Amino acid sequence: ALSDRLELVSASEIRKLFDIAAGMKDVISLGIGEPDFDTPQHIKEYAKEALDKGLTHYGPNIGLLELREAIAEKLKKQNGIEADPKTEIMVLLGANQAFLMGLSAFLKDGEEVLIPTPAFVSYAPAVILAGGKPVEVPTYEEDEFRLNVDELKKYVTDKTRALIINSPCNPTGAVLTKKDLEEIADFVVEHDLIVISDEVYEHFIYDDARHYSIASLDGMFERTITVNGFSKTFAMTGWRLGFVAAPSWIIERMVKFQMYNATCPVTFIQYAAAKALKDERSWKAVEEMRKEYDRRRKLVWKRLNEMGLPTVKPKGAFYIFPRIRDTGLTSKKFSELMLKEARVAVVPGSAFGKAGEGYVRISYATAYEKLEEAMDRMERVLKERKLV
Amino acid sequence: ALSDRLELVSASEIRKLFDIAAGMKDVISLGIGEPDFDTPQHIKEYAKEALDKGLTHYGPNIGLLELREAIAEKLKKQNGIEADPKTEIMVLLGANQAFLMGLSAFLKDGEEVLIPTPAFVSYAPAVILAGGKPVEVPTYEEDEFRLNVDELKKYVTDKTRALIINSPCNPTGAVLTKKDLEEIADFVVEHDLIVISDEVYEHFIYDDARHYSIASLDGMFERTITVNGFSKTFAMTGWRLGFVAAPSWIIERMVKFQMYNATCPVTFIQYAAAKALKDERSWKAVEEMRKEYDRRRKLVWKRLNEMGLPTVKPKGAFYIFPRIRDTGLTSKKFSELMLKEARVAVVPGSAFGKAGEGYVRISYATAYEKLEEAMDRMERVLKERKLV
Ligand SMILES: *Cc1c(COP(=O)(O)O)cnc(C)c1O
Ligand SMILES: *Cc1c(COP(=O)(O)O)cnc(C)c1O
Repeated sequence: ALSDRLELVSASEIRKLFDIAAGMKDVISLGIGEPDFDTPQHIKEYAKEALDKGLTHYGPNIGLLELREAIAEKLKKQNGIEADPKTEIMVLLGANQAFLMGLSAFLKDGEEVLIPTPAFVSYAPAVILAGGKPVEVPTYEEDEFRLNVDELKKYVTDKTRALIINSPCNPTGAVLTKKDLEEIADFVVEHDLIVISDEVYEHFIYDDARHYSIASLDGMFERTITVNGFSKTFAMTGWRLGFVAAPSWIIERMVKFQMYNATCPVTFIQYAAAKALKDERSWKAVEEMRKEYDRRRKLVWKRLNEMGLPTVKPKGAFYIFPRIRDTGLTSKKFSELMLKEARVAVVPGSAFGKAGEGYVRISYATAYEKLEEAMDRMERVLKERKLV
Repeated sequence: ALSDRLELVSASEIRKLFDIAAGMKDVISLGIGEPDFDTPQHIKEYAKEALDKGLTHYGPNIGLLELREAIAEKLKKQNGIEADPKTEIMVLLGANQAFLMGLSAFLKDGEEVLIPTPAFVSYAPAVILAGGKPVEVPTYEEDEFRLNVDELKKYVTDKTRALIINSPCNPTGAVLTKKDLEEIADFVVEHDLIVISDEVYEHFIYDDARHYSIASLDGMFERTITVNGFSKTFAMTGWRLGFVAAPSWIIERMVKFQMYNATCPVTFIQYAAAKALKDERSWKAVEEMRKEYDRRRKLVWKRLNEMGLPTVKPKGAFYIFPRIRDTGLTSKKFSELMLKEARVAVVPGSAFGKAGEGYVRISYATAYEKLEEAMDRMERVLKERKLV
């Protein structure tokens, strides 16, 4: 029963870190997994307008047609994904819902789900809740944390049914290249898996990174659940609005699940988001947020490497995953040390899976000036403790 | 696995009825399961205010503390329920989430959940999805559809772990009296069950009906999940905001579930509801809505009985459950006939359980004028077809 599955999901480390940052005040948090920016004013105005229009009643379980149609245009133009808004696109209460509900559309007892790690915290638990078995597949610092298909091959079994990829990746900042995805696509077809692609950080890419969607590749739409949303893109985490594009058989099953879950997303919020997707100011806003993230990104990368922590320059999202294993401490000891002595909160890498151990996640979705001081604080402690 | 449980849930009849009203245009729908009223303007203004204050980021999985504190006050004053906002109250994306997540905090494999019927459509599927077995407990029109402990005693087994109660009841409009609840409480305690009390229609009570909460009864809070929300009370169905009050051990397991589900409710929306609870204009609006519902309620009750369909006078919610079995037609055939010839949509009682067969649900959450016309159309065909 779900209760048994829930008991199997272990308590969150990020959770434990919050409650420990609570009794402290002088702490600069680098463990924040959301934009520090507020929602663009024009999006707020569209929401107000929707309220004035009285869009306060139930909407379809699949979401507002107008939004689904707006999503179809976005998926096609930006991601090369051709999806029917009437049957293949579903709006959700945040993209987070897509994992539990998407997996529940097909996952059977004991079936395995490959999860490249370090990975987003919701993956493994969603697999366990759906009735499956999470199988962590390590990604390496040497590959700039880009999933290597040769690693995937070590973990496949007759029970493997799905694969969850996340690019740009939380917590590494790794961006899968077109060829990475092409090889991954072949592997998925070879073992007849369903692949869930988490693309919420798509617009926050840097250097020569470019966002490709696996579902756009030849023969992939039939076996891919593309997950995305407005939380990171438009700084709308508190608005709880995400979506998926998948074959209609999967969509039908997710809407049925929704009928006995959250029912439907917020009506006036969907209206705001549909209008936002067609508003030029939305793209201007995203671009300026991307530019600021990039500025902070270069700061933390330089600082971390120069203070003595070998750190891969992330090409996407707003996280950096410095190596702390050489200090001789575990990811937890490191975080515990930084919090009490540097008054800086960083998430231990182990919270993102076994392969995360030896690292720590730092989010640069915080004021540049706070980042500057957080870096100085960490470096001082590293120097005083002779850890570097 | 969840996918297996999902396949066990049948396709919704209400769903089948919408798509069949779609290709038709002269139809008055009496199948509306939500308020026809708009959300009170001042609540809309509070939401707009929250947007201006930038309450657009993630909030706690359990919900904003300010809203939980406002709900604690509401539960104490209005329901006589003493609950700690910090650990015993959780905000959700609609009250609908409470059933799947609430049952998942404890229900084991094959464990039974007594469900009084005619019942709300989300009850049995939530039990199935949680991993248990739904056991229908009929309620009778001669009892004004008030749940009878005589019936519960016949359906309990050693496998029974929970009981779901709904007063005011959707679809019957029945309201459990204080003594009913006291007797139900005894039964729940005797069989060591957890009772989930769905009180979303609490404020729409009529005649001498008074709303009591089972969790307020002696020693009941420890084994009760009180489910409520803002969807019906304030006309906020499209806002997706409900809540539960329960023992902290249940609440803890529910927030953990949420972490891998919707994460947290809409931030600025929770701010709006917290303000609304303390605003006299909100309660003034509830009173006006209840007054209008009552006016419509008396019309439909009188019209239904006089046209030849024996109908129990509902004391709560905004639904009326006429008996149609005397016409010789099944609930589905009666709904088919009314849609085809009267151009009036009513939902077959069978969609709410076996005990619902022989009845039909009519919602009076629609304009008085539309109700008058629908009654006229229905009576015309009942007479034309010699069904009365
Ligand atoms: C933030 C995030 C999501 C989804 O967030 P929602 O707020 O639920 O839309 C999904 N995946 C990753 C890796 C994220 O960081
Ligand atoms: C409308 C309703 C609910 C909950 O609705 P939400 O919109 O999810 O808050 C719960 N129970 C019954 C019987 C209802 O009619």
